[PDB]
Amino acid sequence: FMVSLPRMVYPQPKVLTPCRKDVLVVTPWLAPIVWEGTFNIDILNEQFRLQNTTIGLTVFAIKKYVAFLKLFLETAEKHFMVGHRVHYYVFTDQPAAVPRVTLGTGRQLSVLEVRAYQDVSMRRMEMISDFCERRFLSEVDYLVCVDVDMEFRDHVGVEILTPLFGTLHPSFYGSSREAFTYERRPQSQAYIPKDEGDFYYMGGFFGGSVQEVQRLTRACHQAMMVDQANGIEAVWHDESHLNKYLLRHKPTKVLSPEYLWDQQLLGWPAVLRKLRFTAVPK
Amino acid sequence: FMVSLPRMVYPQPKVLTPCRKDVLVVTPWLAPIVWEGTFNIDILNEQFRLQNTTIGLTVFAIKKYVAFLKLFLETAEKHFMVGHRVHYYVFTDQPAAVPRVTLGTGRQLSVLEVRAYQDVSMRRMEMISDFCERRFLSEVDYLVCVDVDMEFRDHVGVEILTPLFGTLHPSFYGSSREAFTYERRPQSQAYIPKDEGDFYYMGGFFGGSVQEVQRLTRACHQAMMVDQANGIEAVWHDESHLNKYLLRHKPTKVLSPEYLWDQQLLGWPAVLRKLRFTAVPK
Ligand SMILES: O=c1ccn([C@@H]2O[C@H](COP(=O)(O)OP(=O)(O)C[C@H]3O[C@H](CO)[C@H](O)[C@H](O)[C@H]3O)[C@@H](O)[C@H]2O)c(=O)[nH]1
Ligand SMILES: O=c1ccn([C@@H]2O[C@H](COP(=O)(O)OP(=O)(O)C[C@H]3O[C@H](CO)[C@H](O)[C@H](O)[C@H]3O)[C@@H](O)[C@H]2O)c(=O)[nH]1
Ligand SMILES: [Mn+2]
Ligand SMILES: [Mn+2]
Repeated sequence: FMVSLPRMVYPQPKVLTPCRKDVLVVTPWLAPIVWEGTFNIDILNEQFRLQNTTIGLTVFAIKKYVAFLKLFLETAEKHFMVGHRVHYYVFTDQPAAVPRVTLGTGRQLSVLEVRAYQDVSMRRMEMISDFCERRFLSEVDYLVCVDVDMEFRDHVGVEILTPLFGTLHPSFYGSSREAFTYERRPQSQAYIPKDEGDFYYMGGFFGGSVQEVQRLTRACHQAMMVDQANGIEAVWHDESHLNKYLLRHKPTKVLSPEYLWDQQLLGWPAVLRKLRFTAVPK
Repeated sequence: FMVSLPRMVYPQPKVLTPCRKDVLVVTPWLAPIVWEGTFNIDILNEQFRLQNTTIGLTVFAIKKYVAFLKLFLETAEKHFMVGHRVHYYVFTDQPAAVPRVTLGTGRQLSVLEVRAYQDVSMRRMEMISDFCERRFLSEVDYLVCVDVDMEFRDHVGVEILTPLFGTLHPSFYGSSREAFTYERRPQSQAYIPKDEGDFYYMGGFFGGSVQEVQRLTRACHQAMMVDQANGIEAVWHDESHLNKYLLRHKPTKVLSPEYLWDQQLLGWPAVLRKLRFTAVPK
């Protein structure tokens, strides 16, 4: 049950004035594509606070990638879901190397030890699904699953939340589908033919409700096991499987490349009003 | 659980090319605004057929308005949810005046007798909520609630379906909120101040999931009873209450005026590529 919004004073949306004319803001299956200027964060914050929303954020920091945690977490504190309940889940082979980061109120962090192992990146799907299944369902409403070699520079908030989302890979958002680096070998479960595909989604930022994320990660894990049994490894590993899944199960929101950007590689194009979550040199 | 979509060949959506540049296609709370060119109906038909979706359509035909049923139903057969399961619920004081309309496969019609009574238009909220509650929950997935003094001229399909939707009133989609005919007396439960409001929604086309429609109709009925006890009748009756509800509970899709148009009164502006559901002279 959703209680009523309070009275709010804000600018009237005008039907005969687009928010953005330079970009696609809705997919052909009627999922919003999230860009700056498409949302009123005050309305969305109200909606999600009235539900006492809890967001889980998963991040893997295995072997040398523990070095990225301090900046990742410190900047998440500045920019990720501020004002909402947040539970970080840090998966690592080195629990003692997790930095002691000071958290705002209503935010918590759990360190989950895993075994260290391409395979590091792939096995995230298993670890997220099997068997963090039970824990996530009890503790959070949404899960957000990201790469650690990153920093938050600007707002990443409840505008992303939805049953299932993917994020446009910053190298391919202007590309034709034939150019997307989908798995192209028919022998792989991740196979997508040259005439199929909506977008190329980045493996380092996806999420949704706990139920939908567990479905996605279970399916991707199962598909990766089939490939392993058949002696084939998808070209971009878990990302190839994520792309196959999101082709056949359309996301209910798509995040623009504001949400996953590499300024060193790609600069700061006019079409990006904000750079929210960005690559750190590795 | 949602099964996988099959392989489909269709045009690639391009992020740097809007579908429509002349109109707002997403609200500030990230609800799609449904216009021609924003959706691929083949994708949406697949999604909804894979769930074996059943859509209920409620329509009231009381006193002289039984004359509108033949054209309403015959044109609904041509244009409303074709290919999907449909259950019409015709509420009337004259069961014998309901015309015998030939239905396509997977479609059915029930005649529900009510007592005849502004008040005719208002009491729809009670009749929809109390006590068709039980029946609708067992029989359909979505409910669509419309005026009868209308005809379908073009496609109205699963692109509208969502947990809760309203439709832009064709007289006000280009208007400033101060001009909207909201109830303006603070003594009414439907009261909206001059500095509040997103859109003016038409009382003759709303819908959603059964649960969300029962919430809306229950709330509007309760609010109308409070007004009656306080000796006040909202300026546009049930529509005034619908507008209050949708201000405080944002719809998850908004239908463009393609979905509720009056050509005699308003012509055929360039911004309307299709006239889908239109007023009949009364
Ligand atoms: O030793 C490890 C190795 C990985 N990891 C974990 O796995 C995540 C993904 O790996 P990485 O970021 O290197 O891939 P990326 O290189 O960012 C993967 C991305 O960039 C590619 C170019 O290198 C392509 O653009 C591809 O499309 C894109 O997904 C990393 O952020 C860590 O959370 C870890 O903890 N320890
Ligand atoms: O004797 C009756 C009376 C009503 N009804 C039922 O109630 C529905 C609404 O009434 P109506 O269409 O006259 O209102 P509209 O006039 O279309 C109401 C609409 O137009 C108004 C102008 O007349 C304003 O524009 C208003 O904003 C808008 O809602 C009608 O379609 C029938 O299903 C019935 O069965 N028998
Ligand atoms: Mn990375
Ligand atoms: Mn009418």
